[PDB]
Amino acid sequence: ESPIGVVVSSRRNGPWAELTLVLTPQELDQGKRLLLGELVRVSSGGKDYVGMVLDGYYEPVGRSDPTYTLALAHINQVDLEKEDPWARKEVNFYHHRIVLLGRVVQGGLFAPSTRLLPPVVEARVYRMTEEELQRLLAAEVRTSGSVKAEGKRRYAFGHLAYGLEEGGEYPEVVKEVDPALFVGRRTANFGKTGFGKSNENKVILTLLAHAFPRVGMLILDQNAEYLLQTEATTSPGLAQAFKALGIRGRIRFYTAREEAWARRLKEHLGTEWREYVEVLPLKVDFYHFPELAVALAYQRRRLQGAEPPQYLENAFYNLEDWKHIPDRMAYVYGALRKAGLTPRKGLKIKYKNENYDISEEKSWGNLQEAMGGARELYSRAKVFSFLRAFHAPGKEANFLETIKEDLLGEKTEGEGKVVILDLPSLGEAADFFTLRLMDLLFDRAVELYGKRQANFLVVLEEAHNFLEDKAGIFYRVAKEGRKYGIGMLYSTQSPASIPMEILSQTENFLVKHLSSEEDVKVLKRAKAPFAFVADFLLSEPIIGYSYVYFEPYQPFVVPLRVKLLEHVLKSLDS
Amino acid sequence: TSPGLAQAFKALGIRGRIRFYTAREEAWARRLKEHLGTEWREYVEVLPLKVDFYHFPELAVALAYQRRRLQGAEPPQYLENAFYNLEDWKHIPDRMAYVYGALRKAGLTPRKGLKIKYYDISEEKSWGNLQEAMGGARELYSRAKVFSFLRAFHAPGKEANFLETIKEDLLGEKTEGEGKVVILDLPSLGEAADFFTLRLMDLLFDRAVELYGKRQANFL
Repeated sequence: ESPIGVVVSSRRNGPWAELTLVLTPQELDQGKRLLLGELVRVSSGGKDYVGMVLDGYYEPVGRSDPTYTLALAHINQVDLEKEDPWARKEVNFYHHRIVLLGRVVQGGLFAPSTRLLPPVVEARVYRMTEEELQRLLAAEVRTSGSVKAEGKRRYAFGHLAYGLEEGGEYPEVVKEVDPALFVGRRTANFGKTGFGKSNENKVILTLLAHAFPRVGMLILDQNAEYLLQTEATTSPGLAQAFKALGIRGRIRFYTAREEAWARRLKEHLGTEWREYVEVLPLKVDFYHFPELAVALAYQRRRLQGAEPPQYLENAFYNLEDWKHIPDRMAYVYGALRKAGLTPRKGLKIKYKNENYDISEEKSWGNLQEAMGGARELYSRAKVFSFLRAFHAPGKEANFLETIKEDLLGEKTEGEGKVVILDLPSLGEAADFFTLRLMDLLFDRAVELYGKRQANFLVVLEEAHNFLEDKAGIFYRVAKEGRKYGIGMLYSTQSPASIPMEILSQTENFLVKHLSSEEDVKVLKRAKAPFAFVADFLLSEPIIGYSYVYFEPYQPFVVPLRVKLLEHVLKSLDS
Repeated sequence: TSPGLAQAFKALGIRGRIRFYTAREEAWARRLKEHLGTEWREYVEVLPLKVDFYHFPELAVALAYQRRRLQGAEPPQYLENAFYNLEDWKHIPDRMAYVYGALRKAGLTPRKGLKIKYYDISEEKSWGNLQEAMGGARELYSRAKVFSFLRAFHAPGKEANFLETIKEDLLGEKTEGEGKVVILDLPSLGEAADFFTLRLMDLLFDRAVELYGKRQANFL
């Protein structure tokens, strides 16, 4: 409860007021130290400011020659500590630089920086207490002469830390977040791979699910990690978190490996797992949706020459007109049959005027021997072979329409829904289906304008593969979705890849260790407040250590140890 | 609770000056009554945002081109050619007729009295003869469904055309002075907002350049 050192100078460096602190032999021998990036209290003229330790260096004090003194002591085999403390009292000093971030005034308002520079004899520096740190992490920028809103519940997100140093961690100084920061806004989760991205995302999603039961989610699970704990870890997934929290009938899992996924769900959730997760297939019957097959074959890899076939191009548009003529539809159905898609039991065509049963081999042969644009598709039938991996006879489901109904239907208005798409099980059609579903959902959200908001969050992984194209649906959603109530939470591990237009418009930032100066430069260019920690980010690979910044009313970037999902679940049931 | 511009005009007693163009007139008129009272019609006029593509086919082609490359990539060769050379096509009636027929097949109702010189396309019988009677334009003719989505914001005539209505609101010979505050509800337009705004700005600038020497545009 005493000043740490003595203030010997102050000034205005650029946009910030700073001061110089000197730790003397008494403080140094009593084991008093300051950590880089530590927050301290500064008293000057009856007013308290928040200060941050930015620097530390050794300088002579008075008329002394520390190099000569120490070298002579070393040469003469003299121990300064036990012997001759008088020469040790004249070199044992240290210098620190402290920046004044602002002050906390009124009922928790933050007044940034300062227009008043403190005289040296007035200023004093104090170690901040736990209660002061708690009250400081809750301060926000606000309109002057107003009253804090207060109200809605807040949940612990992490606790303050200053690296891996002993004595630099404060388990009781937690940062509490209102989950409404995440609904309708943009969240960026940066950092290298394996440093806490999955845990952070799962904690955020669990908090949203617990606090806003009317907000849905569309998770594009590229790594297959948001439903159950993976074999290479033991951190629970969303299904286990919802089972612990008692939330029933909200998770719809779309996959093409339903048997395996149900096998795992049985063992991880017990015999009652049907009340927590609902498994649905990602396979369609192409005899019901020939347009889907045409679009898939048309939008394929196109190695080397990027020339879509002319016959496929013509079919893509005119297949809807062809559906009114059996003579033209028989060629499409025969093309699929010849490509190798097994039809239903009892599927019947009418080539000229007579009934043929393609389901039966002899009828198929009869029609084949019996055989305006539909003929070219039959001639080039093998182009549909790759579709077999996605074919399922007798389904008539259209998971695309099912998901659109789940997320934006009138009957399912409110009530929330967590739609998790197991993308890796779709093979090479995953990109096509993802783009088509996103454009469908955006169109429906635009349709609902003026009547209600979409009210769901898109969870996207490896966002640099989708946000780079400025003419794409995902860039369009990231840019305009706030007008229709659609949020986005994206993780990239490489900010330099994300366009600066998207970066400048993001609201929430969670940054972990980055090993690229380009990444750090883009981070500081987008957000100035991240300039105080850019040096730590480059040089300190710490796992589970994050820098958080939520806009627009957060004073400075906060370093946190993020809470584990196990602890969050264990504390949410009390 | 910061007052809007319509509420500020109500407070100041300014009447008959706000023209609000939108595609959700019902939804907006339900809020206007709630906030301005039962007399809200004295301060704001709500109008639709529909256009005619038989007079602005550049917008049709550009909107189709945008609608592609957003649901995938690689716009077709004919579409890319049209996007750039429709202006040159506008002076060859043979090529223009194919675009007009493409829109008609897509299913955009024209205005009665519209004819092409490949014919009364509006008339339900001459259309059959022309279609049976009938290059980049020829290729674009067959793929007529690329314009289907345009039916979302299509309307025949010139009184429906908000591009013309705003032009006379801000530069009308009769409406000289006295001011008019035109407000566009851009979000309700969805993906066509940028193209519509650019076209409207170009049209207004051209009209203002035409009017130089007689009167000033005089708007912000």
